[PDB]
Amino acid sequence: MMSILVISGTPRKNGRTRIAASYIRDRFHTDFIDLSESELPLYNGEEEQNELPSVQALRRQVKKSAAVVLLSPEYHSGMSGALKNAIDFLSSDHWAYKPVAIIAAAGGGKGGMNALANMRTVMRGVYANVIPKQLVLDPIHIDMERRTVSEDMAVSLKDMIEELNMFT
Amino acid sequence: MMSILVISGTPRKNGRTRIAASYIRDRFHTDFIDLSESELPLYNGEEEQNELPSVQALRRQVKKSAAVVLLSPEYHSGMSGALKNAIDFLSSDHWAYKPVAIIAAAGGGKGGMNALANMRTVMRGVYANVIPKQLVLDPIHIDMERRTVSEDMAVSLKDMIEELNMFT
Amino acid sequence: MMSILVISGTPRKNGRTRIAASYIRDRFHTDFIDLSESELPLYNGEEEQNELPSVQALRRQVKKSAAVVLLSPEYHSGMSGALKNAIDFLSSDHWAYKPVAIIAAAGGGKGGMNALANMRTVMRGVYANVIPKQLVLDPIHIDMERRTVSEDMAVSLKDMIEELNMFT
Amino acid sequence: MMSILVISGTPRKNGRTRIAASYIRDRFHTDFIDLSESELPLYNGEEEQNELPSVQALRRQVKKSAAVVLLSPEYHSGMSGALKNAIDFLSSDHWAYKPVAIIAAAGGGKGGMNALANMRTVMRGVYANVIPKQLVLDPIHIDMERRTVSEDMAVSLKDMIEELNMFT
Ligand SMILES: Cc1cc2nc3c(=O)[nH]c(=O)nc-3n(C[C@H](O)[C@H](O)[C@H](O)COP(=O)(O)O)c2cc1C
Ligand SMILES: Cc1cc2nc3c(=O)[nH]c(=O)nc-3n(C[C@H](O)[C@H](O)[C@H](O)COP(=O)(O)O)c2cc1C
Ligand SMILES: Cc1cc2nc3c(=O)[nH]c(=O)nc-3n(C[C@H](O)[C@H](O)[C@H](O)COP(=O)(O)O)c2cc1C
Ligand SMILES: Cc1cc2nc3c(=O)[nH]c(=O)nc-3n(C[C@H](O)[C@H](O)[C@H](O)COP(=O)(O)O)c2cc1C
Repeated sequence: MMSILVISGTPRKNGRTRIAASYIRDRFHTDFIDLSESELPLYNGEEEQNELPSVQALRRQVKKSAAVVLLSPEYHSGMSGALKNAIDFLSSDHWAYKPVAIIAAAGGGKGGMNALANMRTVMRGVYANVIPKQLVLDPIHIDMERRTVSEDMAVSLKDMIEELNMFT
Repeated sequence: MMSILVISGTPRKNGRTRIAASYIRDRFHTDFIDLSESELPLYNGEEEQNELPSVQALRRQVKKSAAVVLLSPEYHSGMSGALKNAIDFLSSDHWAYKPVAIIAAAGGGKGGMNALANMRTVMRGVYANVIPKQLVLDPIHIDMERRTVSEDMAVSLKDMIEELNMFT
Repeated sequence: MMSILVISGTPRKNGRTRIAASYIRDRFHTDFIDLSESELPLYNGEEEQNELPSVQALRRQVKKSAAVVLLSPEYHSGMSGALKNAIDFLSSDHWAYKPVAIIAAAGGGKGGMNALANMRTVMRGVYANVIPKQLVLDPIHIDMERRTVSEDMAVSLKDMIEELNMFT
Repeated sequence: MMSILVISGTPRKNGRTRIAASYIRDRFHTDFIDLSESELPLYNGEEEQNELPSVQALRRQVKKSAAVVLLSPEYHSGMSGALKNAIDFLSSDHWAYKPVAIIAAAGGGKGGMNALANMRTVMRGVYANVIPKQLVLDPIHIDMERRTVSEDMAVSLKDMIEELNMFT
């Protein structure tokens, strides 16, 4: 399913979001953008950034994807600045009508729902079609030592991919 | 009023948000953070970033301020990635109970309200006290040639500063 | 297109939302729920309400519809209490995967976007598929004397119905 | 503390929100509005509603309060229609600058955060000052048999009242 693009929105190379994103990439054989090892600079509006290979690659990969799984940690009740910075390079030219499944990684408790709301609002702002199924990944869902997701989360992610494909 | 800190959240050196932010800085004699000329890197969670002068300065300036005017452009129905990246370096240690006035710069029409909602949610996430008065700056409110705000917007900004001081 | 259900969420019989909703009903030959002339009581959780004809009709009409146009005025930065009360009688049994187009009627200026966000969040909460195209109807878009919508709004509504049908 | 007004926003007489709201009323000796036993009709915009005793009482009680604890269940990712209906009778005349603490009652899991966001947005829409401290009451926090809150929730509510008083 290389027509699906998984975007790992944590900038932390050891972040939980990246464990979940890499799991999805390998389980469903997707394309991948990893914001913990990206050469993207901070967007600054200057024309020269349009010529940067990292920016050109981001735009090309997002535009070509048939569907996106968008993962972000919840940092201070919003998506990560790293993910929002990447989105600021993009527009409805890359996203319009694209099916998108959103996942937030949180710290437990009630966390993650504010990031999901922020992601849904921004995705609608680029005219994406965010599917109803959304997920919060808590620490209980991530095995740090084995670098994978829990059994129940794996079932949930399969259901999410099935719904994403239905909207594609 | 150097106890007020104005944060210009656009990364664009010629951005409208920066014209409004600089106006407030000069009119009310505030401290200033300009995310269009910052050395802040993308937050990456690594311990080494705690030693960076740009990060130390951001934390020191926010923590010491008695109140903040937080300005951001609305990019894709959210605050800028540049501003969110800066906030990701911070915590309730720098923001708790601080009075904050939020301003979004938009393109006209209905724009700006989604950025304001995102800013209010993230600010509450660091335990700031966002005051009720909020503003959207549209192109009609910004004189690009004279690099200042319109007469009606200047009145609105004075009312905002007065309310911010009341909550301080 | 009686498979489309238009829900007029204003409780005001002379409200602008109802002018727009009735326009859509007549232009596209839809089903109709009018919350300005409904016998629905306030939801109170009591079992007896499940037997009320108004509640049974609301549930039957929503469940059978292939798609919904959901209109609400923005009252205090949210959808109307009348519309939310009606939704409180419903569940994912009536809404799951249903394509929904949301419209907010506002007072001009920046109004309407908070109602749209509230509507999108609640609709996702019942598992509906809210389409990307959303509209705010301002007073300039409503002819009170002729009880219809402006020419530009009529074009926008046709585009909205076309997109809604695509997602159906 | 009769200058504090507690608003129980569930319409269900046996609802968990009402157990928490009644606990606060009795513990802190507050004024009380109970939307499970209210004579308020659905707001309909007609002038005659301004003369109804229930509407006059709601407006008088809210306006006179020095601070409000606003409780609502989360119904479909928003505040209850009953509470929103009551707010639709009100305006900034009753709420402007009033300190407000928001509490959502949820079903467990991740629930409650969408109601809190909706409540914060609507309260800002009437110019209230919603304090940073917010709470979600889950079933674990409510003793149905004893009709009171758990020990840890009682501590949290005392901290909330202390913060509300600070903003008053
Ligand atoms: C700056 C920062 C802010 C955070 N804010 C939140 C938050 O608002 N809510 C939450 O549930 N977790 C929050 N967390 C914890 C993350 O959810 C947690 O680290 C999770 O593993 C996702 O981040 P990661 O993918 O980088 O590991 C925050 C973490 C950091 C470093
Ligand atoms: C990537 C990008 C996204 C934008 N998204 C929005 C938007 O969602 N809503 C809006 O009203 N304006 C949007 N704008 C326009 C800005 O509001 C406008 O440029 C304004 O001047 C603020 O940006 P600035 O301070 O960088 O100039 C966007 C601009 C850019 C470059
Ligand atoms: C109680 C009340 C609250 C309102 N709040 C808002 C608001 O927050 N934002 C806005 O743009 N208009 C607001 N309005 C104005 C409505 O948007 C306007 O009346 C519009 O016509 C939709 O309402 P209607 O369909 O009942 O006419 C409010 C009107 C009332 C009566
Ligand atoms: C129509 C309806 C919708 C509900 N929606 C949600 C929801 O979106 N999220 C949630 O956590 N709980 C939801 N609940 C469960 C309530 O949170 C739970 O009943 C809680 O006790 C608060 O309601 P109460 O005060 O009326 O008892 C819903 C309950 C009903 C009856």
